[PDB]
Amino acid sequence: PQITLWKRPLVTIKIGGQLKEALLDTGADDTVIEEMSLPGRWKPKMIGGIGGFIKVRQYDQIIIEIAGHKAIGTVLVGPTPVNIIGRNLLTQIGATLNF
Amino acid sequence: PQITLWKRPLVTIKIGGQLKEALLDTGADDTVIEEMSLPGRWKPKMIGGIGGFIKVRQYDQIIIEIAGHKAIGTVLVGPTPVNIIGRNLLTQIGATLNF
Ligand SMILES: CC(C)c1nc(CN(C)C(=O)N[C@H](C(=O)N[C@@H](Cc2ccccc2)C[C@H](O)[C@H](Cc2ccccc2)NC(=O)OCc2cncs2)C(C)C)cs1
Ligand SMILES: [Cl-]
Repeated sequence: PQITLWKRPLVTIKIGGQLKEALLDTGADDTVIEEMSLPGRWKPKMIGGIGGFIKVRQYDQIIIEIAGHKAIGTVLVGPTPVNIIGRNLLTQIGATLNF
Repeated sequence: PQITLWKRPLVTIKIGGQLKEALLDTGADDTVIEEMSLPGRWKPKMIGGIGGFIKVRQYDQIIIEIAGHKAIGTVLVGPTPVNIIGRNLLTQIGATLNF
């Protein structure tokens, strides 16, 4: 598919057995998902945006479907106002920016 | 070009006649450049992301070249951690996400 950028590039994702909306974000190294009770072990992390740092929980090897494309990798969970799919998962679904 | 996402999608920009590197950022509504001297009028603004808000100088109608492609639009100048080209200018250069 092709997604234009006139509005935020939001798609449906499936994570943890839940459907959510998330932003496809070429400017994010990592994937940051809103607070959710994912099972299993995690590691504390701090990540920085414009603005400063926030505390997140790093979960590894998390299965996630992005606009129908299955992916597996690290997901950072914490208090974000928007779910962000970053390059660690965008590469897995073969996404490019084109102009 | 087609830009893959294994690496950060950094490109060279020309702004105020100066070369800088900036990140092509589909998750950003706006374009935010590090503190610099820039010709043109400005007004104070705030912009936010992960970590909270920062104060910026909003410059409208600024001529900028992004990877060799011309855009003319709003540039926010302030203490951003990295130079970001957001959707307001990615749309001008005809960028899309594809997978
Ligand atoms: C729900 C509501 C609050 C929303 N507002 C918006 C519109 N807004 C404010 C933005 O787009 N704001 C932008 C932004 O930070 N966008 C963000 C998503 C977001 C939006 C709002 C609230 C929280 C997160 C998404 C952006 O790609 C930023 C860009 C960035 C890159 C490196 C260093 C600093 C910043 N990426 C990150 O936050 O993580 C970046 C990481 C740092 N180093 C490598 S990756 C820019 C202006 C910089 C979208 S959703
Ligand atoms: Cl939008």
